[PDB]
Amino acid sequence: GDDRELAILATAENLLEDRPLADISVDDLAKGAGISRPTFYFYFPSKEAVLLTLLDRVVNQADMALQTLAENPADTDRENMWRTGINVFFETFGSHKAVTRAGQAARATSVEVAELWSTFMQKWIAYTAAVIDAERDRGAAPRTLPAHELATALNLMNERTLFASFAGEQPSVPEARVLDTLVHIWVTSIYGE
Amino acid sequence: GDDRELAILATAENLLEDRPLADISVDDLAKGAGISRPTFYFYFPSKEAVLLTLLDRVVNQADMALQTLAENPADTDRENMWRTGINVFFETFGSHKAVTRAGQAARATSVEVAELWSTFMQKWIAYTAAVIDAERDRGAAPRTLPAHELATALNLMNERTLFASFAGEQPSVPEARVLDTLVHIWVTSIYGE
Ligand SMILES: CC1CCN(C(=O)NC2CCCCCC2)CC1
Ligand SMILES: CC1CCN(C(=O)NC2CCCCCC2)CC1
Repeated sequence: GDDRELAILATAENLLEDRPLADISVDDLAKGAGISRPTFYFYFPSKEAVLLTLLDRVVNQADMALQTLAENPADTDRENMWRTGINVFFETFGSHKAVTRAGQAARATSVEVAELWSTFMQKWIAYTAAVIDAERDRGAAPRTLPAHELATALNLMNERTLFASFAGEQPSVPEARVLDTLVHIWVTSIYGE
Repeated sequence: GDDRELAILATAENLLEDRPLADISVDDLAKGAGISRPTFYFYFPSKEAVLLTLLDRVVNQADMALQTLAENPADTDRENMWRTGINVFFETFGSHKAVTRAGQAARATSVEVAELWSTFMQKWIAYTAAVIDAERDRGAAPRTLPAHELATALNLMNERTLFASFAGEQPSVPEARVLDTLVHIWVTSIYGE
């Protein structure tokens, strides 16, 4: 049942490594999952809905990992604290590059994908701003920019920079340098005056 | 001649304030420019080519303004130097929000738009890295990250942050706060250790 569903999702993620969603058919997804086309339509209204589900899965996986970290602080300095946090997104999305790539593109096209992305970005920015505020309250960070505005720009930076790196865009930061690059900018901008 | 061309471009930019390129027809562009459909096809192969030209115009306008600034340094501190530079992009793209919005979306869709964007981003990143290197050479900035990598991430930040603000995305930095926010992050990340 949800085995067929998981087979459909696994096929879609596998096929998206080779080509865009536009060049993948329902017949392609049905074939890979070992089901018929009408049986596919039982589980999903469209190939677009398959992608929405795959992205939902990835975004929630990142979110849950961040929640785990938030409840279980590593015992480090401020630089390492932010690095471990950014690393949740680097590893999670980085482990699902085809879904990430297809899901970012689908924002143009799909109100549900746009809203999914928007919902979680708002949550991650709010969490970021809450940590910056805590750092200021404890006297570890100076009161410079509005924390929510700073958080917004830094999150958008990470979105654009991580995804360009993963896609091998020209220009992009090399994937093996993107974590150090982002951590530098986060730490200097959050702690600097 | 190039009056009809300019009328076509002016119509397209006007129409793009109201709706996406998908909901604009060649017949729409011909009508607004006071020409027939075949006369349109004389000047442009497609509505897509009209957008490519409008974006080319905007991107070159920004580039030329930056070149002017590069030849004519304002006499200020380092914060103001970067602010004036970022402001070229804020004002130029900000004066053409519909073209910016449509042109960013067309990257998914159009190899020529993707390459145009890529070419100029590479140029602006190289210029950014050259200024950071000059600042380090003069002893004004510390030798932290690889300057080209730092430049890349900061440029990508500006791309994503400016365009989210202009489009009124959720989330976004308010347009009236985006310049201060970006300048802060640029200055702290370039001069901070
Ligand atoms: C404590 C924070 C939470 C937010 N962080 C992020 O990297 N968020 C971004 C990840 C890139 C992909 C899009 C989402 C924004 C840093 C750690
Ligand atoms: C001396 C630098 C040159 C580059 N700068 C930029 O803002 N570039 C970005 C502008 C946003 C739109 C996309 C292009 C990247 C800062 C000033």
